[PDB]
Amino acid sequence: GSSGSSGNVQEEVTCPICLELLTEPLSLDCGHSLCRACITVSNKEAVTSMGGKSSCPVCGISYSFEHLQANQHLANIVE
Ligand SMILES: [Zn+2]
Ligand SMILES: [Zn+2]
Repeated sequence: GSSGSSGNVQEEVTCPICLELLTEPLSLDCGHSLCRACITVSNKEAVTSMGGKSSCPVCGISYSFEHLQANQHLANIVE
């Protein structure tokens, strides 16, 4: 019937990789939410070559799952 009401929200909480709905993603270091599957990797066939760290397919920024819980008190100024 009417348009414009109950429809004013702009949020980017959708896995840009698989292009699906997010139920409980994991905010990366750079600031991106992805699925638990798209991130975690089971099938590892990296033999001839080394390396094995979930990268950021959204933009591409080497991050880690430790820096988040590395510092709690001593925080650096950003602004
Ligand atoms: Zn996904
Ligand atoms: Zn990112």
